Amino acid sequence: SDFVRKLYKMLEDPSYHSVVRWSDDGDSFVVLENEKFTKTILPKHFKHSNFASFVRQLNKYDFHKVRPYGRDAWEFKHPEFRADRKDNLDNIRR
Amino acid sequence: SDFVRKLYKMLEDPSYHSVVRWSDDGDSFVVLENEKFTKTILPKHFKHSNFASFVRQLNKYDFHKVRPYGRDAWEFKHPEFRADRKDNLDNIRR
DNA sequence: GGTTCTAGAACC
DNA sequence: GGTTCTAGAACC
Repeated sequence: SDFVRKLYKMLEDPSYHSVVRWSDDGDSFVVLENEKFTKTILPKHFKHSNFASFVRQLNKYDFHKVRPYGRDAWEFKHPEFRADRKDNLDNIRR
Repeated sequence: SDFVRKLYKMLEDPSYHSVVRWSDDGDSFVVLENEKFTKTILPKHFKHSNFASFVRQLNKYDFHKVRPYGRDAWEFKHPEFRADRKDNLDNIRR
């Protein structure tokens, strides 16, 4: 899955650690500081700089938001998207 | 309509001119610089600091986005929401 | 009603 | 398929 690969690789990079990273556990990820993520990182990895479209893709492939870390921190979770479970990436789709 | 009133009054204020204002015509409005609008102005007038919820309300009361001004500029339009047509505000609902 | 999360539909 | 606009549903 193209999206999941790009998502994982985005999280594989410590350059972004401050604004996008894995949750301490490693079973969810956090996006925080929408200024720099939306305007700088989204367009690096994707074809837009629009957070709502990033969110849509996450719901499209069966991520859910978690109901923190920073102030404007968004946390999403898929049961099969984890820091160590790197093989399960084509095992996530819709 | 509570939303429309608050929307109009938000646009009635030149403090915000740089980040939220009427379109030159006066028949649509522009929101631009999501940093300052979302984090500073949304919470002044509404019960959140979440742009997507602002967008939802606009679609709920029959505003549409226009397909510019700045870079991350969002423009919305209702036929009956205009700078001079201030009386038509309860004539907008859903 | 307003806010939040998720999804439909349509265009690219 | 991905992106964009709009809307459904549910909780507050």
